[PDB]
Amino acid sequence: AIEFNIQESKILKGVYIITPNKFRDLRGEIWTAFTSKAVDKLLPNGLKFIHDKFIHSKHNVIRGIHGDVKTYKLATCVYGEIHQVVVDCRKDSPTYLKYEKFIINQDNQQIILVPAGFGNAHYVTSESAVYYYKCAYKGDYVQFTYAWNDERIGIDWPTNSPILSERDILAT
Amino acid sequence: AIEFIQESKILKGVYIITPNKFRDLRGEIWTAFTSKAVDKLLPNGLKFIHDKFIHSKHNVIRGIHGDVKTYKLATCVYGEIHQVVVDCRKDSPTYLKYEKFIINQDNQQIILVPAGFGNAHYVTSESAVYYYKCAYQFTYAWNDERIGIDWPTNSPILSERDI
Ligand SMILES: Nc1nc2c(ncn2[C@@H]2O[C@H](COP(=O)(O)OP(=O)(O)O[C@H]3O[C@H](CO)[C@@H](O)[C@H](O)[C@@H]3O)[C@@H](O)[C@H]2O)c(=O)[nH]1
Ligand SMILES: Nc1nc2c(ncn2[C@@H]2O[C@H](COP(=O)(O)OP(=O)(O)O)[C@@H](O)[C@H]2O)c(=O)[nH]1
Repeated sequence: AIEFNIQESKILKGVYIITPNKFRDLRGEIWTAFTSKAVDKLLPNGLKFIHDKFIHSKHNVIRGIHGDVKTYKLATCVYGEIHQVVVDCRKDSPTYLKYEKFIINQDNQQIILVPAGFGNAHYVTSESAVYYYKCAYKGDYVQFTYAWNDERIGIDWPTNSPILSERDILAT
Repeated sequence: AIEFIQESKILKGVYIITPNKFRDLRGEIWTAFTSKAVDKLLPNGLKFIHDKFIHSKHNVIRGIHGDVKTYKLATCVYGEIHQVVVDCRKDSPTYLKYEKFIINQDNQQIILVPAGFGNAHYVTSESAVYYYKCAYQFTYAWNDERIGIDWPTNSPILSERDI
């Protein structure tokens, strides 16, 4: 019943694309985004996802590009539609500053494992969207941000005028 | 800063967990769970291991479902629900008593539902996304007279055919 298609990315080594099964009917849908047994095994030895976060964002909002050298993330969209972007920011990688983009919605329920040393970002195409992500990292008690349109990455976003700040959304 | 926890004053074992949120006109950012803050509430090193979502249309009811082993952590991450917890431990002094919570983005209560409790929710908004975690069997009718839950409707969608 509860199953995962787990595929390594075709272009960015370390990135996994995880698609769950869903029970769908006219009342709605039921699905499992994560189990420890199926998904924590993808992390390095003895690391586990320990944090669950949600970002509810309006139409045309961008979040990112954010990352660091320690935090692994697991990300999807549980309401509406996003364009989810992962950027390889490991300077020694053969795919350094290359990216992969995923259009995630209820009919394309990809869940992206974003490794340490990758930038993370998403853009909301629907009226609003709820972003869901899990976090895993060593060391609890104690980092890079790239501009959404950084020319060196050259991300093909579905807009040229996204909302980046509170002051931007007053205009719309 | 990421912050959270109150024990229910009617059902022993039930916790009501409210996170803080950063809010602005673009929307909301918040943490529903950390292992350190929330897994400590479970017995004997048990941990939440499962994450599930239920997207349901307006007027749908789910429940009342439970068992004697599964602990749950439940909230609503889009829209609005009425979340209900029912003590179904036969030896409990509050057996078949319930507690109800109206959960939406301005009232982001996250309910820890212990083993031996029935779980249910009803969707008041156009649609809702229910989020719950599981750590690890009975089903009661939504309108069971012995429980007597004050639901905000008398004609909920209970099956596909009801649509
Ligand atoms: N309560 C709570 N607050 C949080 C959480 N996560 C982040 N915050 C708080 O929410 C505020 C905004 O968070 P971010 O927007 O993630 O901060 P940032 O990474 O510095 O913002 C950068 O990216 C934005 C686009 O995503 C840019 O618009 C901005 O200029 C900057 O480059 C910060 O004050 C941060 O402390 C959480 O889980 N819970
Ligand atoms: N693929 C998948 N199916 C599930 C999951 N949870 C429950 N189901 C199935 O969805 C169907 C409906 O579940 P049920 O509890 O009977 O309905 P409800 O009372 O309306 O939630 C059943 O046939 C279950 O086996 C899940 O996490 N993933």
